[PDB]
Amino acid sequence: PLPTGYFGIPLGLAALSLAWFHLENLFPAARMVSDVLGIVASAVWILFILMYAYKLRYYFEEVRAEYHSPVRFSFIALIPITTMLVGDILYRWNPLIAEVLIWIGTIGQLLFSTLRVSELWQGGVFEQKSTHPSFYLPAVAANFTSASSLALLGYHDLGYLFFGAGMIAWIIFEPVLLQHLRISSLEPQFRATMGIVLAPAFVCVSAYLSINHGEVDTLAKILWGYGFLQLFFLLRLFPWIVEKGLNIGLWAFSLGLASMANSATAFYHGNVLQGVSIFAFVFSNVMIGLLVLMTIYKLTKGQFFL
Amino acid sequence: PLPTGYFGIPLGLAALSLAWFHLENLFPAARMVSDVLGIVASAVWILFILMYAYKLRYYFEEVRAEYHSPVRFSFIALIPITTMLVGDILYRWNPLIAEVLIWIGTIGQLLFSTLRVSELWQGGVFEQKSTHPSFYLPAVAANFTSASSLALLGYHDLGYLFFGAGMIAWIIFEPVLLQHLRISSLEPQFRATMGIVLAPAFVCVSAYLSINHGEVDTLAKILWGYGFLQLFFLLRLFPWIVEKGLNIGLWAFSLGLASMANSATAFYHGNVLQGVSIFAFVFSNVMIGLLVLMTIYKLTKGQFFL
Amino acid sequence: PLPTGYFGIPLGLAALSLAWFHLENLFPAARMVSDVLGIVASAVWILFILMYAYKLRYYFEEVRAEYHSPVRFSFIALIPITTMLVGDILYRWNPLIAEVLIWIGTIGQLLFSTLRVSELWQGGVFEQKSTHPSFYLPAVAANFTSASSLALLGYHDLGYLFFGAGMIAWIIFEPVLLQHLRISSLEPQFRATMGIVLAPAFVCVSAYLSINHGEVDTLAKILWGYGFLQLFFLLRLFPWIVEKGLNIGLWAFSLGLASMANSATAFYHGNVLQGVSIFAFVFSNVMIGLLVLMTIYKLTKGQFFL
Ligand SMILES: CCCCCCCCO[C@@H]1O[C@H](CO)[C@@H](O)[C@H](O)[C@H]1O
Ligand SMILES: CCCCCCCCO[C@@H]1O[C@H](CO)[C@@H](O)[C@H](O)[C@H]1O
Ligand SMILES: CCCCCCCCO[C@@H]1O[C@H](CO)[C@@H](O)[C@H](O)[C@H]1O
Ligand SMILES: CCCCCCCCO[C@@H]1O[C@H](CO)[C@@H](O)[C@H](O)[C@H]1O
Ligand SMILES: CCCCCCCCO[C@@H]1O[C@H](CO)[C@@H](O)[C@H](O)[C@H]1O
Ligand SMILES: CCCCCCCCO[C@@H]1O[C@H](CO)[C@@H](O)[C@H](O)[C@H]1O
Ligand SMILES: CCCCCCCCO[C@@H]1O[C@H](CO)[C@@H](O)[C@H](O)[C@H]1O
Ligand SMILES: CCCCCCCCO[C@@H]1O[C@H](CO)[C@@H](O)[C@H](O)[C@H]1O
Ligand SMILES: CCCCCCCCO[C@@H]1O[C@H](CO)[C@@H](O)[C@H](O)[C@H]1O
Ligand SMILES: CCCCCCCCO[C@@H]1O[C@H](CO)[C@@H](O)[C@H](O)[C@H]1O
Ligand SMILES: CCCCCCCCO[C@@H]1O[C@H](CO)[C@@H](O)[C@H](O)[C@H]1O
Ligand SMILES: CCCCCCCCO[C@@H]1O[C@H](CO)[C@@H](O)[C@H](O)[C@H]1O
Repeated sequence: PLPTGYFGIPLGLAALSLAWFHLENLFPAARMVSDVLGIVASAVWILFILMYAYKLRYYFEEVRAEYHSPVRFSFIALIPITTMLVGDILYRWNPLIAEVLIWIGTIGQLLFSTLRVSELWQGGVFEQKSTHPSFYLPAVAANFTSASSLALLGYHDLGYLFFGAGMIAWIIFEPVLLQHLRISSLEPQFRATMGIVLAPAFVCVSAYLSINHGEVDTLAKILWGYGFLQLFFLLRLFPWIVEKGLNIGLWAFSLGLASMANSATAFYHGNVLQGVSIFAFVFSNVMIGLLVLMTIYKLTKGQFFL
Repeated sequence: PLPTGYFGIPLGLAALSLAWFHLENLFPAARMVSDVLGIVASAVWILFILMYAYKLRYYFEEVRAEYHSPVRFSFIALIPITTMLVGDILYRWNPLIAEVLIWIGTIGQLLFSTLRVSELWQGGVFEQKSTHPSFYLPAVAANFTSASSLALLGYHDLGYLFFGAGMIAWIIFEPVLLQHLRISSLEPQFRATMGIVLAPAFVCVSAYLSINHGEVDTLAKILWGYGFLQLFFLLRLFPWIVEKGLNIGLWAFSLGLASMANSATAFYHGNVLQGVSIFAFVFSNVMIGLLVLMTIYKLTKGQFFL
Repeated sequence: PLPTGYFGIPLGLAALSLAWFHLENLFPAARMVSDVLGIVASAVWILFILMYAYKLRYYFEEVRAEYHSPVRFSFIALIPITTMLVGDILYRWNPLIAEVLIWIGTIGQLLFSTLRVSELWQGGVFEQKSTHPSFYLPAVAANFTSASSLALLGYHDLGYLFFGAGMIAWIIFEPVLLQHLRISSLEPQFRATMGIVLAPAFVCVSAYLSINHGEVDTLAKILWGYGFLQLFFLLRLFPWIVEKGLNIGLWAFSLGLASMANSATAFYHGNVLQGVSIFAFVFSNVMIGLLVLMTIYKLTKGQFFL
């Protein structure tokens, strides 16, 4: 079927729904915006889940190949990540169904990493050229997503465990990723995944603020600072990133963008850097809006599905 | 003599004695268990120290070779680490003798790293293939051990310095270690040392809780989360680790296991994740119990000493 | 002109002026010492700025080459760093002019890194052999300097953003730097830059204490611990560092030394490790004093300028 990376679309939309949700008491109309984005993300997730179920049943060898690949395996983590985010959305309407989805996605991502990420340490399969930003998905983003989802359900201390796993995994991987990028020019076909480099600090602070009841403290400010540094670097790099043209892979940026938006709501609520917060929230919405527009355009030309 | 790595045996036993010690007021019988493990660890340490003194006097070129090796040097750090842990045990009976051992081990480990770990930065001796988990011993575990031992003696601020040295050294080394493991299959003869990968987060949180008066805070929960992630990964990898058979090298795991047990006592005392704490404490005791049983078995067959 | 690295001289002197400044209320005579060092640093900075302006106008291709070099570009960051430090000095006399310099240096360093540090991620220019301690200048030291300068002006939350950018950039680069040093013997002509390895933890804690109102907390103690570990390692390595002779490049050490001095004033004020603080402050002053003496000597022999 469907390329596994397309789960980035409901991921980005779902995460953006949750960001707007957190503005509802400052600005009541934010709830309708959140509900609309959340319904659209959920519908797209349902479709993509059904399509992936079909892939498993009738194209299993494609799934097997992607699973055993030391690079492509990572995109599978998008499935449980999006499952948890849809759970977080649904919590506003039905906490029971939300909790089921959150546990399925949590157990699923932990099983996934435990099976596949650890296996890499056997050596001889992963190569230096396998050192791609997509590795953040199973290693980092999945753990932060479990952290914030478990906090939503009231399991704050368990959430902190998943939080720590993601934060330390991030700091442990990024050094070798950035060195690899410096030495080796990432080929155009993979370059859109540079957008995932935006994610770690913003997804980290978003998850942190979810678990710590929105307390904007020293750690949060530290994370925002490195997050904005990476944003500036990626903005400068953008023309290089899209050297060979705009493409649907640019949804890679939506994880970081939506988390910039979510964290910005908490900085704003805490009266920390409110002007920066407004900029971050507007910027991220405009960019995801542009992703949506370019996606509708592609669907319009029959250039969406493979 | 005696392979230097055999100091891992009294290390694991001593650390486990200290874990049980910290349960004595919740469960008084824990003290007898702690005292027994502590006496056995101390007796084994005495024997191994005397044997290593004999190695220094009559097999000095073997010591010299191990010292100058960019891989084997690390195991020497087990000597001052175990010396400090025996000091921590003895403190319950004789604080004066305890303090002497703790300072000997602290000054010894710091001198050792200052001489040998820094020397590696001259280049040309350490190679990519030298990137082994054993490096954590002089670089990380030795500093955490000094931190907690100095805290025991009431030198908390000095303990925090050693703590920071170990924590930042850990985060600075692990990125390149895990990348190396991914690319290069660690040969079977070294694979038991994968057990040292369990140690950092647990030894870190154990030392931290020792210095901060057992306050189970955000940092502690973060460390436990990454610690359990690594545990799960190593459990999945275990059949690969022991591909060529069970061996005495598996005492490599005891450092992390004993620190899981120790930290679990503090999480339990703090009423944080008590169910996880009970599991961690029981699991680690069972695994170290299995190490002891397999060791008695080897001694029984005359397959212990070289 | 003038080698760009010579900006390390007013950098080291300016930073040391700020350290003495922070003793003025414990020891009033410290103010005169601070004022003298600050005037000398400012005068040297003025001279070097004018000389670099001349280089830009009449030797532009030399500047272009250094800018595009994946190793030599880093020294350019010394210009905005020193500009901010001179601003911090001048603040005691004229806060308006100080603020102008601080914003010029902040915007300048951020623009510099955004343009050049990010560009490295395109690959194919930076090589493994490009992995030099000088990279800390644009990546780490510049951000910490902005953090503390902005805090001086009362912009603490913005300062925390720059702080986080520098701290996380540090932890992200150092792993690959130390692995490179282990494997590859850094050639003598670059070895004096090993002194920059002293800087990160001390510049970090100095900036942190500037933003957090001098509160010597757990993070501060942790940073000092790793800072002293690196000091000990570099002391052991010093004879290797200067294998081919003493040279003006040794001003590389002044960044870390001056930050040891500055942070020591805050530990002393906070009654934390006062004995260590006194040692650190005296040691760093003696070493920078020796740099000054060797520099006067070189100027005396006409061996200073190229
Ligand atoms: C999201 C789900 C991804 C799962 C991919 C599973 C990869 C399976 O792996 C395969 O399992 C087979 C049995 O069915 C074995 O024959 C093979 O040895 C093994 O390659
Ligand atoms: C998102 C949900 C993911 C869980 C899917 C589990 C599929 C793994 O399946 C297992 O993986 C092993 C290697 O890692 C292989 O031995 C086999 O394919 C199988 O044992
Ligand atoms: C590589 C990752 C960087 C980690 C930075 C951790 C910073 C922790 O910082 C701590 O936060 C508390 C709340 O504001 C403060 O009260 C403490 O005094 C402060 O040190
Ligand atoms: C998380 C970032 C998005 C938050 C949106 C805030 C936009 C509101 O804008 C603000 O409204 C204030 C009062 O409500 C006015 O006082 C401010 O001047 C104005 O900037
Ligand atoms: C635990 C103790 C380990 C110490 C190992 C010391 C390594 C000594 O090193 C050697 O010292 C000799 C002198 O005795 C010199 O001749 C040699 O140059 C040097 O290799
Ligand atoms: C656990 C106690 C350890 C301290 C032992 C110190 C032995 C080091 O000895 C020194 O090491 C140098 C290289 O690193 C060599 O020059 C020589 O062997 C010697 O100078
Ligand atoms: C790479 C290493 C990860 C470091 C994580 C540091 C987390 C510090 O976290 C801090 O702990 C305090 C105590 O609970 C809190 O009050 C602070 O608000 C919290 O930020
Ligand atoms: C550090 C982990 C080991 C701690 C051992 C705890 C085992 C005790 O077990 C517990 O006893 C409680 C009261 O004492 C009972 O109320 C609990 O239900 C029970 O789980
Ligand atoms: C501190 C200031 C450093 C700036 C160095 C600038 C490097 C300029 O770069 C050059 O700019 C030229 C135009 O002037 C172009 O022709 C070139 O493509 C480009 O190499
Ligand atoms: C300390 C103040 C530094 C700011 C100087 C900016 C000089 C950069 O100039 C730019 O750099 C690009 C590559 O990175 C090149 O395209 C060109 O030289 C130019 O566009
Ligand atoms: C790789 C970088 C290491 C980061 C270490 C972060 C330590 C944060 O530590 C926090 O500091 C506060 C102030 O003292 C305390 O109250 C917290 O309880 C303590 O955890
Ligand atoms: C930051 C490190 C430099 C601080 C300099 C301190 C030197 C003063 O020295 C100290 O003076 C005290 C009272 O003023 C005496 O009581 C102490 O015994 C003495 O050590």
